[PDB]
Amino acid sequence: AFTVTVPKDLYVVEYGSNMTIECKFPVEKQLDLAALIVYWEMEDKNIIQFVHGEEDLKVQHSSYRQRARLLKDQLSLGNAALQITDVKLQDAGVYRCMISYGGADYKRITVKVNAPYAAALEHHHH
Amino acid sequence: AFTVTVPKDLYVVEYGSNMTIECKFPVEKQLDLAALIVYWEMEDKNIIQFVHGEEDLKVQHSSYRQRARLLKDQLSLGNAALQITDVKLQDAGVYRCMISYGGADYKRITVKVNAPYAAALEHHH
Ligand SMILES: Cc1c(COc2cc(OCc3cccc(C#N)c3)c(CN3C[C@H](O)C[C@H]3C(=O)O)cc2Cl)cccc1-c1ccc2c(c1)OCCO2
Repeated sequence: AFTVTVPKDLYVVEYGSNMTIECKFPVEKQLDLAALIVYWEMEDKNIIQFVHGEEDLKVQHSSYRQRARLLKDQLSLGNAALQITDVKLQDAGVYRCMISYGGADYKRITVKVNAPYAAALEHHHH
Repeated sequence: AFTVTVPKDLYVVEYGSNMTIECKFPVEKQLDLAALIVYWEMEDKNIIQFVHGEEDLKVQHSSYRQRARLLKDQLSLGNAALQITDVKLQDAGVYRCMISYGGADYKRITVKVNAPYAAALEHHH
């Protein structure tokens, strides 16, 4: 069966830092981009949509616009890697990677965000 | 772009009753069963896994054994219908139909379960 695997299902990230979260998928001889679909979301909010060679970048939910991207070079290695920069408290939660490549699967990754009082206070109130 | 559609977003069902929840996907002329994958889940629990034209029996979550099935006849018409019998309070929540058919998409369906006090009390513990 087509299986997606996750080397780390838990990530601890410091507020303001950047993170790369990964989902692995099997690629046999060489990757066929045209047959690949990669989708990332966090709590029903679209983050990455890569379809048959192209990403619909602008559909990324507003909270992530200009903040997250898929490392395209990694796909040829069978690694769907999502990089999010300038991590916020709001970024904490359960991420899902949905992959279709001659079969389909998805996995969950949990992200925890540590933050100092100043950031926490802002998040708390605003 | 491949799109899955749900005519009905919300289902309100009575405890002990039956429900059929539907997700629609486009089938051009004749269904190519080999390319189709239909997956149904609620809160990460596997309900249905239709791959290769066949349901995966041992993969369904225990809470749904004998109560849930995909109506195979409907697939050819581009309808993935999940039929659940003997609805429980535990069945209330957000369902997801994930479909791969020469493209991929998913949709969410919300189910609310009405129940009498006795059933509710048992659920409450
Ligand atoms: C993801 C996807 C599916 C997933 O369909 C399956 C999921 C499966 O599990 C999901 C699962 C099960 C249990 C735990 C987790 C976690 N945490 C995840 C299995 C059970 N699986 C059998 C294998 O052994 C793996 C195994 C498992 O890992 O448990 C089999 C199938 Cl067919 C089906 C159809 C479409 C898409 C998809 C892909 C990309 C998309 C998209 C939809 O729409 C939007 C655009 O992009």
